[PDB]
Amino acid sequence: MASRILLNNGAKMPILGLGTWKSPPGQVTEAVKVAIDVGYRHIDCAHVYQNENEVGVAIQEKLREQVVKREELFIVSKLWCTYHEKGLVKGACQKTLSDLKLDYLDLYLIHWPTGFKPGKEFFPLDESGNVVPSDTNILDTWAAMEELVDEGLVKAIGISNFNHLQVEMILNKPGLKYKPAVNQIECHPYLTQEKLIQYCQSKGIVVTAYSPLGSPDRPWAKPEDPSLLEDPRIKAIAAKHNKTTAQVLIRFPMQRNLVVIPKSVTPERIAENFKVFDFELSSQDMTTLLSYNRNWRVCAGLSCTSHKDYPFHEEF
Ligand SMILES: NC(=O)c1ccc[n+]([C@@H]2O[C@H](COP(=O)([O-])OP(=O)(O)OC[C@H]3O[C@@H](n4cnc5c(N)ncnc54)[C@H](OP(=O)(O)O)[C@@H]3O)[C@@H](O)[C@H]2O)c1
Ligand SMILES: O=C(O)COc1cc(F)ccc1C(=O)NCc1cccc([N+](=O)[O-])c1
Repeated sequence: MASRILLNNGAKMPILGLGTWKSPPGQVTEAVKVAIDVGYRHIDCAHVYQNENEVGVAIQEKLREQVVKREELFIVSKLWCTYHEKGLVKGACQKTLSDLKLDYLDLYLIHWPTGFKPGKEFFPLDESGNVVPSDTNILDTWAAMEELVDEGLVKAIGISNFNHLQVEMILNKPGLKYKPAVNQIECHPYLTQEKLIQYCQSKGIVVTAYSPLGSPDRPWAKPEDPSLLEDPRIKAIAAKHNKTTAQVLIRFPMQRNLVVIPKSVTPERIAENFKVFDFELSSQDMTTLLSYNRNWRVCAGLSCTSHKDYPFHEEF
């Protein structure tokens, strides 16, 4: 298992990265420092996570310490929904760059296909509680992303939470200049994503799997929800391989040619989650894990289902 996957922009992306959604600002600097110290070279970020400044403190310290060189790091962020208009994209990217202490991103993603009204609120609401959409579509937002490549702000651009028809829309964009390098989507044994993964891979788009552990700290968790880390069937595969359940859950997408971005702020788990390059799941293990699909989403976006561009009506 090689550590990096070749993107369609010619750059290599580490297949294991550290997630940062929900990482508290007072803990994420140490989390990222530990991650870099134990071998991580890819950090997944976003402006909407409200902790990019603190992630950046860690990156800058490790660069200053010469633990790593900038060229060895692969830093990803995402354009939030209230910045889809063409005149806001550059400033949104530049705020992320400033916060992260960087002069370029390795990858910048459209975070969700849904554009929302610009303003201070990340979810602008009407008086009846619906999110207020923007009238800027995925194709004009894509053109604005392409400009960022041509200005040197980002090395690669991609998409996140795009369904296959939305991916196709960009691939079919009149005058398309750069194809999306990555589609970052939720993926784990309860949401196995066979259809969307094969489509993206067939087009040379690399898929990153988010919430690979089932996001046990998601703010809307309910006790009745299924739990990957506690599933006895997955625990049994882990025991057979003398690994933890989390390690199996991280290795699983790796063997599907996916990138995977488990989140932790716990030093011992950050280190544990990286020790996944020294064992192999069998084909039978892989097919068994795939069999657990139930189309269950951590990020279902139920408050966004009437948006012209809500992604999860379509089968995939
Ligand atoms: N593009 C998108 O729309 C989108 C959406 C969701 C997520 N993401 C990205 O994907 C990342 C990962 O997804 P996620 O944060 O939803 O959840 P996740 O990575 O599936 O799970 C994180 C949770 O698992 C715990 N954990 C981590 N390692 C563990 C281990 N070895 N044993 C037991 N528990 C462990 C963490 O606890 P501690 O931190 O307390 O250790 C935390 O509660 C995000 O942080 C974000 O970067 C992107
Ligand atoms: O979107 C993520 O990366 C994780 O989830 C969130 C993180 C945040 F910091 C804030 C909000 C979310 C969140 O609600 N994310 C879900 C979401 C957002 C936008 C649009 C949709 N949609 O289905 O169209 C869904």
